[PDB]
Amino acid sequence: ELFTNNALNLVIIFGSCAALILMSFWFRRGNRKRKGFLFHAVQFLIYTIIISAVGSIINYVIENYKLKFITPGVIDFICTSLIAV
Amino acid sequence: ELFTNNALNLVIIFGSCAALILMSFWFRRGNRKRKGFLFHAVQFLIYTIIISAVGSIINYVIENYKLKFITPGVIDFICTSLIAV
Repeated sequence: ELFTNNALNLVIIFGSCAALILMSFWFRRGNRKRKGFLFHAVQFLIYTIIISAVGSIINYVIENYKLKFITPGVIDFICTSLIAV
Repeated sequence: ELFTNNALNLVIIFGSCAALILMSFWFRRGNRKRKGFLFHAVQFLIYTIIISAVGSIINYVIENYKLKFITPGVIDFICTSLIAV
């Protein structure tokens, strides 16, 4: 249920909220409007974290609930493919 | 409880106290005020020890008590990331 999902989510929702806060800060680029090189790189890094969090979610969704026929191999492959892209 | 936590902590608290004593000694730099190069390096080393001690703690906190959803992989990854940083 909702309570079980929130409990098993752990700090994945916290990680997503932190990523959203980081994106909001990047909207002003921290202090003044300036982007380029490293400003992108760190963003890429945090993007990976989000995907990792998503992975955890798409784990616990299929762990406590019905296993279905998704398997973790294809989802981790998709995560790596998105990161590379 | 407090007694169980103190027992399972072992010498981790002792390691933290030794690290605090080393930091206090470094405040006077041993004998006279002088810092540079090696004075930092050894400090870095002891810093790692502290993190290791912290790891042990964040182990036994989630071992005897509720497992929760923290997992040891992310905490060791965070320890290594902090050491590298």
